[PDB]
Amino acid sequence: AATTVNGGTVHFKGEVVNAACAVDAGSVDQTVQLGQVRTASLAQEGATSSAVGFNIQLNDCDTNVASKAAVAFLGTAIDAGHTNVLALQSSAAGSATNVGVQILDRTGAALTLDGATFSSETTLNNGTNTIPFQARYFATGAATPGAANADATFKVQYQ
Amino acid sequence: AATTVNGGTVHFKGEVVNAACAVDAGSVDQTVQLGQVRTASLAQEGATSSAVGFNIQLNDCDTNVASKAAVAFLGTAIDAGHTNVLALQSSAAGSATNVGVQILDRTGAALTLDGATFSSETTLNNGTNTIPFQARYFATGAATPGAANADATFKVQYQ
Amino acid sequence: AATTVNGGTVHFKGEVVNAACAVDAGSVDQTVQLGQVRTASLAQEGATSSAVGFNIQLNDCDTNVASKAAVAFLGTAIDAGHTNVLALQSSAAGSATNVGVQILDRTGAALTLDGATFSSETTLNNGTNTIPFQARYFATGAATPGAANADATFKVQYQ
Amino acid sequence: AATTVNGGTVHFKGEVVNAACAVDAGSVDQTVQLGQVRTASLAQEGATSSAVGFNIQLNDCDTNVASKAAVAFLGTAIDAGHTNVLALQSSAAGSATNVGVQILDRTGAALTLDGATFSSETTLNNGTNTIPFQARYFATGAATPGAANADATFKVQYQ
Amino acid sequence: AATTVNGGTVHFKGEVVNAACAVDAGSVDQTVQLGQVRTASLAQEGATSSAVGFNIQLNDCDTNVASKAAVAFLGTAIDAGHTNVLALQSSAAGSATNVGVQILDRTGAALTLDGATFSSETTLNNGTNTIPFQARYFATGAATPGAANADATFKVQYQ
Amino acid sequence: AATTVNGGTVHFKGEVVNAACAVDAGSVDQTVQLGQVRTASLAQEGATSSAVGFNIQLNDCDTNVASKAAVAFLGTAIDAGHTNVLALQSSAAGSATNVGVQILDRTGAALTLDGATFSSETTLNNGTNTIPFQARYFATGAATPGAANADATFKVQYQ
Amino acid sequence: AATTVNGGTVHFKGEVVNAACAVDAGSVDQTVQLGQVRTASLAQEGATSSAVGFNIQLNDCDTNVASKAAVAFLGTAIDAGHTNVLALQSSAAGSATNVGVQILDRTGAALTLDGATFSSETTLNNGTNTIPFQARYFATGAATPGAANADATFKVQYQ
Amino acid sequence: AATTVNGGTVHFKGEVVNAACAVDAGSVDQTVQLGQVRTASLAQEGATSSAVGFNIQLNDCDTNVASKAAVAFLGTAIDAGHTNVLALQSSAAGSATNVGVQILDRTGAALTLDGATFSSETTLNNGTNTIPFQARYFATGAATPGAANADATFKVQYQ
Amino acid sequence: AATTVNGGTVHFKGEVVNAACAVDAGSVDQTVQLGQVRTASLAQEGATSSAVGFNIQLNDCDTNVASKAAVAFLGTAIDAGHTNVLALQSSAAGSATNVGVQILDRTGAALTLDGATFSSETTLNNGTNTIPFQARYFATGAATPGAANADATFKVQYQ
Amino acid sequence: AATTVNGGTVHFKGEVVNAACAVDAGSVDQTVQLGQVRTASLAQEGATSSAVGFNIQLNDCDTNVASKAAVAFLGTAIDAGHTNVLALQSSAAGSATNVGVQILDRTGAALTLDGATFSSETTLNNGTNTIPFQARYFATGAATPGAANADATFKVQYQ
Repeated sequence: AATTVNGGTVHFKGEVVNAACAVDAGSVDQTVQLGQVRTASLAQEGATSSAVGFNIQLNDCDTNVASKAAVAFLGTAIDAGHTNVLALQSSAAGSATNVGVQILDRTGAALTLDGATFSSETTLNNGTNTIPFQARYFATGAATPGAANADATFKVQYQ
Repeated sequence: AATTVNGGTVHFKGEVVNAACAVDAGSVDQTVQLGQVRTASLAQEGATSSAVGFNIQLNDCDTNVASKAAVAFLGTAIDAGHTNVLALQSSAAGSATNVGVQILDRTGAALTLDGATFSSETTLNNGTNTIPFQARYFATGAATPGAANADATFKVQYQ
Repeated sequence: AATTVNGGTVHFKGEVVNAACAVDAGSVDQTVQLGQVRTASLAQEGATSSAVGFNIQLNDCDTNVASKAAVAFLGTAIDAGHTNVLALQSSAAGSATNVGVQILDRTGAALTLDGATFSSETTLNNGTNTIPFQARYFATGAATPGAANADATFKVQYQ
Repeated sequence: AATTVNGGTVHFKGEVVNAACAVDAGSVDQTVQLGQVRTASLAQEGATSSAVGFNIQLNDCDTNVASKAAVAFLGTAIDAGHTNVLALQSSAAGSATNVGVQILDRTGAALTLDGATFSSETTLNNGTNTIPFQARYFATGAATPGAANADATFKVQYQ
Repeated sequence: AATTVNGGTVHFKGEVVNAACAVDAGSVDQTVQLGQVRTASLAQEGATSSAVGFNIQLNDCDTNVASKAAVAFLGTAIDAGHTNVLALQSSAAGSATNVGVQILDRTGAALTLDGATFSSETTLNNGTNTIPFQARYFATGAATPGAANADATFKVQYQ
Repeated sequence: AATTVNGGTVHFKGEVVNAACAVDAGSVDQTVQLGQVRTASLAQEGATSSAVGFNIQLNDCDTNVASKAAVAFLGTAIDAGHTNVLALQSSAAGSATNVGVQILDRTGAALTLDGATFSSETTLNNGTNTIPFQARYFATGAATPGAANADATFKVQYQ
Repeated sequence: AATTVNGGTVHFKGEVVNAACAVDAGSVDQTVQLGQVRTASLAQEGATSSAVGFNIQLNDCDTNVASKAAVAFLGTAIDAGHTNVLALQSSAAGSATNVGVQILDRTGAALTLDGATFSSETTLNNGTNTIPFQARYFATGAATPGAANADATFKVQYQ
Repeated sequence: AATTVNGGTVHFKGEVVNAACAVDAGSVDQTVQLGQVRTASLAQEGATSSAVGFNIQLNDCDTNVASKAAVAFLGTAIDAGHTNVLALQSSAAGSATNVGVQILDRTGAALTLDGATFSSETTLNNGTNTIPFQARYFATGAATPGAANADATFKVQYQ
Repeated sequence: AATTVNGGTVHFKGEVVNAACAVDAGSVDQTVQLGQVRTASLAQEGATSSAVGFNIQLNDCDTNVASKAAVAFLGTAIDAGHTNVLALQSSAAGSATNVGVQILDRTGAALTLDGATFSSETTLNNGTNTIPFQARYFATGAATPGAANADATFKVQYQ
Repeated sequence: AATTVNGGTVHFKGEVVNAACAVDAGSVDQTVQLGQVRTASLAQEGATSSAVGFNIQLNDCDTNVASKAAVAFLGTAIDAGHTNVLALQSSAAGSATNVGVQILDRTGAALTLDGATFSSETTLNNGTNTIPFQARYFATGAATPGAANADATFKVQYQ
């Protein structure tokens, strides 16, 4: 007849914020696939790859509370002279060298990765808003092959 | 020649059940991302957020053994007045207050988290079935900001 | 010489059914775009928007095995009083309230989303068949603006 | 007799808006095929390609609520000097350089891609309206070959 | 007063080429409807259907750069014995067997689908040029009924 | 010398049928423009518009296999009391209400849209045949203005 | 005996209007072939080609509801200084430069393409009415060769 | 004033290669929907299904470095007698038995899944190239119903 | 002023190897979720479950040092007659009986769990490599319900 | 009746601090898997492996008490000349020699391990903050193989 068995476990992740908007579930933790890049494209300091787009979706926006939103990213910089270039990290072996990841805001400029220098402000509408961003590779030398993964956290400022 | 090195470890997790179906490997321990919710949407007792879907997939179902499946959820309720509201838990500091997680079955009704009140039955077909569920935030008063993680186990009943 | 590099990954999804027909690859996981709807069109209980069509294609149909096909849909209903209205789900913030998605079969009637009430039967021919459906918005009260995404699974019955 | 098998999944996308018009399902997410452009046409700063037309269809318009509509586009600018030139993005390799995409409104003028500077207002009629736009390539230098894809979001202002 | 709502997304597709001509936007991604064909017309190896025409349009052609163009097609061949016959592909079920698609160039000869054997050259005029092609069904045996869809990419050589 | 560039893609669509005839390429996916209709000609239940013709062309007919052909249509009917009236569908907003599309066979009678009630048979000749049909608007009440688009698939029966 | 096969699809396009007339099916979406024009005919600002006539047909007109009809056209103007000259569009390469398309009403004057400046009113009669227009090329400088396609929408005002 | 809240995390994935081409971001990790297949089509050893196409896109190709590309696939074989048939894997219950996935290269031959046997070579152009492949189901016996998901990695060889 | 508090502890784990490759951080200690399995699928000696895939990723591979890699697994065998069946272990109570875990290499054969019988060799590319494996349940008799957790270590051999 | 048995013991670990933030429970005692590293990478003094990221999560932050946080790490340095290289420790036998673990702050610089030299200050927001760090291997000579585990203790400074 009726059979009951142990099923499993569910974990719920989320955050309550006091802010004019709320970040969408699909934007709080997202993966941006950059694909591959040739070393010939990163052969000296300052070379950059092509860009890949990624968005931060804000939901439930209330323009009476704030009309503008900006984003600031925080992560490990590749070195002291490249504070806007995000260092690679996956494993102790096999990462590309002399390459980092740059995050560009909607003005096309790379963002400083100190978690305190915000992107250019974007006017909000009520409800859903989408903040565009780009990610690319930046060479701090003659790039050598390997995995090129990186991580950053972001915070949103509402004015 | 052949150089051999120690490589690492693999842990296998699973369960053998005497039941008409088996829970899919992706459903036995899943994370549901709710995203953010504004405190302005949880400003008083009984206010609820928007919903996020999640599923429990059953595999290898044999309807000659059982024609219907139901799910019961078990977790720590927020208080004895709200038995269908899951208390938040991630750390001793920084969680939201006056907010819990509610799990709704396919009828849209919040489920009691006592591990014994089963959801509305769903008719099974042979092979794969997908039992739908929703999660949302439920305010037990005026919500304050903070992390809003929660956990629950579930069991499956077959009739 | 031959330069070999790591390329990437490919995931294959599919299913083997014992049935007179097989659901087409483009029908197993389809997105239906509804567009926007004005709140003024969903201003009170029972108001419905305009409809959007979507099809379920069946391939390799063998009418010697089954002459008819029907579809049942399973999803989270908006509440217990509206069992043919799909609840909205994208994120914990920013969804429309008092609105759900209704799925209509080829008779124009909304389908119960219990995964067991099958649509009106359609006569099959050998080879390809196209079962038509419509999706519309159903207002359960005075609708408020926001995102209006929803999901549902379906099963096919052959007679 | 009757055989029931697992079918698939349907995803519904849409939005409820409080506005004088609703954006048509075929305009909320559309692809504009620009075709090819020769580097000889984009050999210096300020060179532009030929234009390609695309529309934004507004449905169910209510001239009593608002009589004019305008569109503002938001995306990543190619650089601070060209705030009306959309930067290219598909992948980390193989995009054209020194080229971006310009969006022109019905007066022939390129729109600033800040999400805040709206196009020239267009008088609405009741029901269906079609806002015309053009897209073209803009060279910020001597263009090099590659994939020229770009994305932008848009918001509609009703007055 | 002005009410502003979130509109939608626009995706732009294109390519910058260093070539004498540029492929027209209507020709970079086109659908060729072949219609139906009877198995009676495809009843043994080497049987062919009637042909459907399709063109590739080249814009902005500068004969001072190249006076001739040719097209090579790349796709999956049906087997090793028919390298000029495109394999069918739509879905894991319901396709015709013993049939493929042949692409004839302007001389009536079926093209090899290796992406390296170019069609017979066509003389270019300045401006717009239209390269004719045909597609037909080719039977590798007694053909059986089913969907018959196929895909192929093409490249253009300028001489 | 030869400059080779990537050109684009071609998709081929078609079907192999085991039948006395084959539907023409221009008749498998056709758009019937009905034009405009005044609400004043659709002011009450049962009011019909003027008709527009459309044909389904059958090719390669062999009357030794079948002498007669008939067409059945399938779509979403406007309601359960109006099984011969096709429902409108383009977008969640902006469609006409209380109006549907009626398809008439060569006797001038409206066809049931269940995909199973075939039209009156038409005697075939060898080779090309042209089955005539009409489409008109049918008012199920007092029609309101808006878009009136609709969709139907058809099947052909040979006897 | 009887064999049934999948036939195809039919799309119905149309509109329900609350107006004194209804636009004919042959005029809602028509192509106007202008032919060719020599660059010698368009060698400086203000030069115009010869005219090509096109009509908008109004059916079922009810003179009791309205006696006059006028038309307004909407499209992308070539630039700010020529608001009555339609900018060209087919593709990113190979369009004529310094040329646009002008639309003249029955008084011979070019219409402003803002969707709001209506043509000269024409007295209606009951039943069918034909509203004459002309299209011509207008040079905004020394024309250069290339494709010269353009599109516009129109709305009809009844008084 | 300015309220700042914790936003979320972004994960960047990519790879720097010393190669003539770079694999496109949409091809490093792609899902191939095969759709359903009937057991009737897979009823004995050697029976195959219909094919689904998929591509591997190579970007920024430099034919002065390599004129040709080939692809090798690595995965778990179904058994020792079928090294070109990919074993199914999603979960410990509910997979189809006696079925695997075959990957065919552009010649129609199934590839050996040892990550060392390369597909037939394809001639490259500068810039974007699209290597075609197909996937299909292969029966090693009388296939039984169930889920049929499979995975393979691939490497690219340049010559 | 500056408040300083005791924060916590960080434990770093890793291994320096003299080898051609280095095992990836995500592959030195990974968990493999098998999901549930029914006793009905394990009702006699030699019955197996469906498989779940898992990979061992090798980083920073230098093919000049070694061209092939193989993996050997070591754990507790279920008994003397089944040296390729890993025994279950979690706790003194509640484990399934007559079931163990089987690890298959890329040829689909089950591996002997003695840390000395290596899987079939896989050809390496420079940089990142992914060795595929599968895990399934194996029945040594009529399986009984309970937890089914198992552990194995592995070594890598480079040739 | 009711059987009562001795169950077990629960140990509770935590800390009360007087500070603007509180360290998250998952950050007070965390393991960082570095993976393997080849000796060929650490072949002389000053060689470094690739990096692995680890975070210190601060909960419940109150920016009115302090707006900046910094971290200082304490552990046994490898020798007097390398005060920013953490000595390895797990057991009296089998550790790697000439290698240690380096901890890098968000500026990319290695942190001195005296417990008193704090990383670069990071601006906080209210609630949850995440301080990014990286860990890598550093060679103080020709590295030799063996286990490479290390432990460090950290303290947080709030200004």
